[PDB]
Amino acid sequence: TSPAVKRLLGWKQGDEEEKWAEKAVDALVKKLKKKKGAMEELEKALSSPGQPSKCVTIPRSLDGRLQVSHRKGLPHVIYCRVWRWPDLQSHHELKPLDICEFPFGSKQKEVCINPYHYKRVE
Amino acid sequence: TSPAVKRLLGWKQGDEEEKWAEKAVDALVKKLKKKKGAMEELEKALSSPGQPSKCVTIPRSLDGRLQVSHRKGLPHVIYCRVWRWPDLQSHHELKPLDICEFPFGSKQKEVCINPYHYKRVES
DNA sequence: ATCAGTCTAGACATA
DNA sequence: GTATGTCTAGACTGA
Ligand SMILES: [Zn+2]
Ligand SMILES: [Zn+2]
Repeated sequence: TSPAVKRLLGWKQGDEEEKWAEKAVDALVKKLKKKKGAMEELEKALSSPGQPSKCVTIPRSLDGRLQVSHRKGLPHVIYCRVWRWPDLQSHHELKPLDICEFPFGSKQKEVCINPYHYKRVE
Repeated sequence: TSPAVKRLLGWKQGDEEEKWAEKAVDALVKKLKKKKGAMEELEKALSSPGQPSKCVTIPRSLDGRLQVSHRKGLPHVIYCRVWRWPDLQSHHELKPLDICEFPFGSKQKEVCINPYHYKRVES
């Protein structure tokens, strides 16, 4: 991405979904800042994709959903759309990697939203 | 006044407050249908100001506030703004009538929202 | 501090 | 039917 192009893109407006994504990430960071080293870890997974990373997790809701700026979704599905598959459609398209200790189906107190602890399939 | 004048007014758009009030009324009416005859009573009070009326009440929140369509206010003040003094500013301007058994300050289970169970005072 | 505002988990309701 | 949305009391975050 080009210097002149980058500048013009600075003024570009975002689709409602791009703006909603900003809130969803902004919400997640708020959660992670409280825990020690969660941010650095989440940053690790996204920056170095090949190298394995430990889970980054948020508390699970009773039905498992998360609400961000009036919209309800599943945590792994939401954050996987942001960083890996923008067209991801449902939790059925996702399955966990064995590395993950807190997958969505886990039904544990916590749910991992590390996008690289899940694998997209049909 | 003229019937045409009313019809032209029917097409009037309403400011955000006028629309918010409609939502606030819808919220209460949704609550009151659950209770027996409360609707019939609330109309009695609004229809006959002279004739005294029994309390009409809604559940009390912990901080006492009520939220409607993202806006928080006190229940007696909200509904008093709708039907008696639209310029009411805070609960300091309101005091309860002796008739009311569920006034705002009472810290009871239910809160009377009957506008004719309160009196306005300059403060 | 009372006061006011924002955010969302849970409850409820419709599709 | 479960999936998807609506609404707000409570939590929380600042004067
Ligand atoms: Zn994980
Ligand atoms: Zn009363």
